Amino acid sequence: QSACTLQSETHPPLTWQKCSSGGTCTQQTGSVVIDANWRWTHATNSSTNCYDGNTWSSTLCPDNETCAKNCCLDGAAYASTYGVTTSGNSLSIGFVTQSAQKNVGARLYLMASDTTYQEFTLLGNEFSFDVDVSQLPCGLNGALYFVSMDADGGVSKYPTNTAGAKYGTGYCDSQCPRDLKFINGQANVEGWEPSSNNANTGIGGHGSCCSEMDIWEANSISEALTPHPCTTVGQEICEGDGCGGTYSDNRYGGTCDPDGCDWNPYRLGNTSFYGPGSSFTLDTTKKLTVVTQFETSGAINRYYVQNGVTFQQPNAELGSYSGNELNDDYCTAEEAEFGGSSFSDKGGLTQFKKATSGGMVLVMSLWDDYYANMLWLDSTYPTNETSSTPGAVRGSCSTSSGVPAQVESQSPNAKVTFSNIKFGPIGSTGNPSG
Ligand SMILES: CC(C)NC[C@H](O)COc1cccc2ccccc12
Ligand SMILES: *[C@@H]1O[C@H](CO)[C@@H](O)[C@H](O)[C@H]1NC(C)=O
Ligand SMILES: *[C@@H]1O[C@H](CO)[C@@H](O)[C@H](O)[C@H]1NC(C)=O
Ligand SMILES: [Co+2]
Ligand SMILES: [Co+2]
Repeated sequence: QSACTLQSETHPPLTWQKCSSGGTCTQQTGSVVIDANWRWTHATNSSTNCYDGNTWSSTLCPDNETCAKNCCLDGAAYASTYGVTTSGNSLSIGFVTQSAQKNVGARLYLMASDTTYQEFTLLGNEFSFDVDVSQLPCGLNGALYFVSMDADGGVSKYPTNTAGAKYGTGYCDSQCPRDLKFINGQANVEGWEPSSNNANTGIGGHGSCCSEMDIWEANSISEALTPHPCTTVGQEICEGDGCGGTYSDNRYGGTCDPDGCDWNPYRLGNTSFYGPGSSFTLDTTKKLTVVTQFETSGAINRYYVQNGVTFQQPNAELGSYSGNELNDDYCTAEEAEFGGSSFSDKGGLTQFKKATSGGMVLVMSLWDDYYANMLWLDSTYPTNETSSTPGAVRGSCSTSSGVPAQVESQSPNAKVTFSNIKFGPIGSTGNPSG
């Protein structure tokens, strides 16, 4: 797709800290851009929609190539339309924003310039951030993660995409998303099936796959750390059901691992670590600092800080595994006790190491789940299982919670605030900010 200018595009500024092994940190100035799927896609010479509701214009978009030629992505009114605001090192994302139309959530990427994404090499480094999840109830996910996207949004590889990173193109994750309206400079109108429960989305004949590092997927009730490997490290298109993921009828038939090796303290047995109020180790009604370290072995370490008190990831005992480090032994023990073969089939942490050794783009989002009501994160999943089934209970939310239309109606003012992002060598982000 191309870019249009009927609505101006001004990326909300966001500062972060780059720290060094020497003990000091320096401020970096970047910005955030909303993903192409949330934007208004219209004709290049008029204001006629190429996509409206969950359907494509059959005349402007008869096939994927002609659609990309006749259509363009326009600018976003971040605050008034999408409920996205920034202030210094802080980013706030509202749940439901009412303007001329209703908008639900947003998916944002950190930029290096107004036309390029910021790339981070996670291996050997650590990522720290502050988060306020107090206004996030059951069914919502305030996510901070990394994906192996191209810095230009895919422009150099696919010239029919001239919109690029400036307009949030080139997204991919481990679910190999088929809901994307534009993949590889072409539309996704061919094979498009409108969502039966979402008036704004659908599923197309193409999907976009790549490695995904879920540093943070959470709400006020539950939180999870999940690395997801793929046989092909970076962005790659997939065909129909051969994609795998949430959008396909078989989630394990593709090139990526849609499950991942998840570490959820509640799911592993510590139901007293994370929750609302002083009855938990980490009080989710207050701001908390989350630090994630990627040592060169490929293992992931984690610690938290709240009110000056430091807590390492809680120890978990699963099978022959014992400890608090997310390593190969944890992931193998998880598959043995909770079930599944997806993580190991795709290569485990050894394959995932190829992703963290390369560049990855920072993604910050807020969304509800139209496929599984976020039950996989904060409730009992599958719903017919009990606590007697290993790893079934992931949180205290009811198996009846998270219905999109209901949470959108009941908690429209829900929000997540990500702040004070610090990045640098392991053991360096706890030093003074510059
Ligand atoms: C932030 C988001 C892109 N991360 C999603 C992770 O890939 C995990 O995905 C998922 C894992 C298990 C079930 C699911 C159901 C619906 C949607 C996603 C699911
Ligand atoms: C949960 O983890 C915290 C922090 O490590 C610890 O203090 C607490 O004792 C743990 N509780 C249980 C029941 O494991
Ligand atoms: C839950 O339902 C699934 C699908 O019917 C089934 O495979 C599984 O055995 C059920 N579990 C229980 C505890 O009934
Ligand atoms: Co094709
Ligand atoms: Co280690």
